[PDB]
Amino acid sequence: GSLPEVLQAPVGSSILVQCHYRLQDVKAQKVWCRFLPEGCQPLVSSAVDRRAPAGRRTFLTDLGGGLLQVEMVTLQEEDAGEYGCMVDGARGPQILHRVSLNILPP
Repeated sequence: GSLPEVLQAPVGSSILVQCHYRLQDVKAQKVWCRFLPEGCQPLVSSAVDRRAPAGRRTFLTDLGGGLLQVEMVTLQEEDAGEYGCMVDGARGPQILHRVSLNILPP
Protein backbone atom coordinates (compact mmCIF):
# COMPACT_ATOMS: atom_id res chain seq x y z
CA GLY A 1 0.00 0.00 0.00
CA SER A 2 0.81 3.62 0.63
CA LEU A 3 3.01 3.41 3.73
CA PRO A 4 6.25 1.61 4.63
CA GLU A 5 6.37 -0.91 7.43
CA VAL A 6 6.48 1.35 10.49
CA LEU A 7 8.59 0.29 13.48
CA GLN A 8 9.29 1.79 16.88
CA ALA A 9 12.19 0.44 18.95
CA PRO A 10 14.22 1.61 21.92
CA VAL A 11 18.00 1.61 21.74
CA GLY A 12 19.30 -1.92 22.39
CA SER A 13 16.32 -3.74 20.95
CA SER A 14 16.29 -6.12 18.02
CA ILE A 15 13.95 -6.53 15.06
CA LEU A 16 13.14 -9.13 12.40
CA VAL A 17 11.81 -7.96 9.03
CA GLN A 18 10.70 -10.20 6.17
CA CYS A 19 10.80 -9.11 2.60
CA HIS A 20 9.29 -11.26 -0.15
CA TYR A 21 10.28 -11.74 -3.76
CA ARG A 22 8.90 -13.71 -6.71
CA LEU A 23 9.91 -17.36 -7.24
CA GLN A 24 11.10 -16.35 -10.73
CA ASP A 25 13.77 -14.26 -8.96
CA VAL A 26 15.50 -16.82 -6.71
CA LYS A 27 18.71 -16.52 -8.78
CA ALA A 28 18.76 -12.70 -8.72
CA GLN A 29 20.66 -10.81 -6.06
CA LYS A 30 18.58 -8.85 -3.61
CA VAL A 31 19.77 -5.79 -1.73
CA TRP A 32 19.15 -4.06 1.60
CA CYS A 33 19.54 -0.33 1.16
CA ARG A 34 19.18 2.86 3.16
CA PHE A 35 17.16 5.79 1.83
CA LEU A 36 19.42 8.83 1.75
CA PRO A 37 18.98 12.17 -0.11
CA GLU A 38 20.56 10.72 -3.28
CA GLY A 39 18.64 7.42 -3.39
CA CYS A 40 18.43 4.06 -1.66
CA GLN A 41 22.10 3.40 -0.92
CA PRO A 42 22.97 -0.32 -1.18
CA LEU A 43 24.38 -1.72 2.08
CA VAL A 44 24.59 -5.45 1.26
CA SER A 45 23.53 -7.90 -1.39
CA SER A 46 22.17 -11.40 -0.83
CA ALA A 47 23.29 -14.95 -1.52
CA VAL A 48 21.04 -17.97 -1.08
CA ASP A 49 21.30 -19.44 2.44
CA ARG A 50 24.03 -17.03 3.45
CA ARG A 51 23.70 -14.56 6.30
CA ALA A 52 25.16 -11.46 4.67
CA PRO A 53 26.32 -8.66 7.00
CA ALA A 54 25.83 -4.97 6.59
CA GLY A 55 27.63 -2.79 9.14
CA ARG A 56 27.86 -4.47 12.55
CA ARG A 57 24.25 -5.06 13.41
CA THR A 58 22.33 -5.83 10.22
CA PHE A 59 22.11 -9.11 8.36
CA LEU A 60 20.37 -10.09 5.13
CA THR A 61 19.55 -13.76 4.48
CA ASP A 62 17.89 -15.03 1.30
CA LEU A 63 16.34 -18.33 2.45
CA GLY A 64 15.32 -19.21 -1.06
CA GLY A 65 11.74 -19.74 -2.05
CA GLY A 66 10.84 -16.05 -1.94
CA LEU A 67 11.87 -15.19 1.64
CA LEU A 68 14.40 -12.45 2.35
CA GLN A 69 15.04 -12.28 6.09
CA VAL A 70 16.39 -9.09 7.60
CA GLU A 71 17.80 -8.85 11.13
CA MET A 72 18.77 -5.65 12.89
CA VAL A 73 20.19 -6.34 16.27
CA THR A 74 20.87 -4.24 19.35
CA LEU A 75 19.72 -1.05 17.65
CA GLN A 76 21.60 2.20 18.02
CA GLU A 77 20.27 5.77 17.73
CA GLU A 78 21.99 6.32 14.40
CA ASP A 79 20.09 3.38 12.86
CA ALA A 80 16.91 5.48 12.70
CA GLY A 81 15.79 6.09 9.11
CA GLU A 82 14.08 4.36 6.24
CA TYR A 83 15.37 1.29 4.41
CA GLY A 84 14.41 -0.81 1.41
CA CYS A 85 14.60 -4.37 0.19
CA MET A 86 15.21 -4.51 -3.54
CA VAL A 87 15.42 -7.23 -6.15
CA ASP A 88 18.10 -6.64 -8.75
CA GLY A 89 17.75 -9.26 -11.49
CA ALA A 90 17.73 -9.35 -15.24
CA ARG A 91 14.30 -7.70 -15.73
CA GLY A 92 15.35 -4.58 -13.82
CA PRO A 93 15.33 -3.48 -10.20
CA GLN A 94 12.25 -3.26 -7.99
CA ILE A 95 11.64 -2.10 -4.46
CA LEU A 96 10.06 -5.03 -2.63
CA HIS A 97 9.36 -3.35 0.72
CA ARG A 98 10.18 -0.23 2.70
CA VAL A 99 10.87 -0.10 6.46
CA SER A 100 10.64 3.07 8.53
CA LEU A 101 12.67 2.58 11.72
CA ASN A 102 12.01 5.01 14.50
CA ILE A 103 14.27 4.91 17.57
CA LEU A 104 12.41 5.84 20.75
CA PRO A 105 13.72 8.62 23.05
CA PRO A 106 15.18 7.58 26.42
